[PDB]
Amino acid sequence: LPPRPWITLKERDSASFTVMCYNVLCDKYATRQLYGYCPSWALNWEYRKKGIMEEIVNCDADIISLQEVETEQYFTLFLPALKERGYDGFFSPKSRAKIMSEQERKHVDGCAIFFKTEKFTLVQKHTVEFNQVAMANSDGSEAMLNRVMTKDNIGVAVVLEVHKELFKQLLIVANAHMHWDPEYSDVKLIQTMMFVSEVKNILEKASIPLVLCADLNSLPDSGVVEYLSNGGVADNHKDFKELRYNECLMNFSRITHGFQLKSAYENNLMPYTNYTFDFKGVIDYIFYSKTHMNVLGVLGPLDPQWLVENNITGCPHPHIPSDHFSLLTQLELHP
Ligand SMILES: Nc1ccn([C@@H]2O[C@H](COP(=O)(O)O)[C@@H](O)[C@H]2O)c(=O)n1
Repeated sequence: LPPRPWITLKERDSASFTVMCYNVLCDKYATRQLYGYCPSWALNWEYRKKGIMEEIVNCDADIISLQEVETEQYFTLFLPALKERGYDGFFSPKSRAKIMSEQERKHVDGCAIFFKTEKFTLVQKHTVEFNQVAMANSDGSEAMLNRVMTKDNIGVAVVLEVHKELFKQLLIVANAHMHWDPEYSDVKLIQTMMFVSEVKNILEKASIPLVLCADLNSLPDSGVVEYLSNGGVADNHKDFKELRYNECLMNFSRITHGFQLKSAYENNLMPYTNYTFDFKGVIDYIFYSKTHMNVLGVLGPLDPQWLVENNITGCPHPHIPSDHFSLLTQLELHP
């Protein structure tokens, strides 16, 4: 497996730091039924976690956003190992409000944000529960209650002090993992607007640059990517499927947001971020405040001719420990 190439897009000169975004594929979902093309010994977590930790250590990012972090693995694998690489972290599982056994609680996955303490100091941490926010804004929309409220997905966000020696400067890093089902573009879009409007509220109770990492489960042509990329979306966008023109959506505000985000990866520089037999596409993203930061570089994709040479039609694989590829970008923050 050849190393992935680092790409220089723009020359330095402010502070520069790297951000990784990575869905590690949790053990619960790494099954023969979903990934029958991958041998069971290569799906097993005691094997796969080595490649996952290797990928994270090699990327060596100043800030790390992970999805599908299982609760117990956060406390016994990721955080203890990354603490030795100079990180602290913030984790939150999905499904905190759901009743379940002690054993099941250990295996619920969530989102984690790690940051190197020599460069950042955590000032606030927050968990955004999409089901609670949907429920609180569901008046007059059966679809909000039936379709959006019933999905357990979350995002997390931290407010960080960017240390002066990298140049009281603050940055917000947000990390979310949206509902997956392709028949539910309305849920994905509403979850995205809910997350962005709740992050905006985090600002006020604290303008400030944003780095938004997420497994959006949304292709680049989607309503969520347009919403994140153009600062808003019409309320009658087709991804709402009806109720398009519903008034409850304006609570998250045409529905607009004041951020001015661009994607760190822009022109299918990676042709996909999720790579399985049945589905290949870009559904993972790193967005940043374009009026505050430049992109100085990104980590290019795994050489596709190698995947071709080795007849690899889906991941994970004995030498690729997730069905997602990591995203890694170096940003340059300007006061
Ligand atoms: N537009 C989209 C986005 C995701 N998906 C499905 O969701 C899967 C991704 O799941 P996760 O991102 O939650 O791991 C894909 O492999 C695919 O089966 C889809 O079928 N259509």
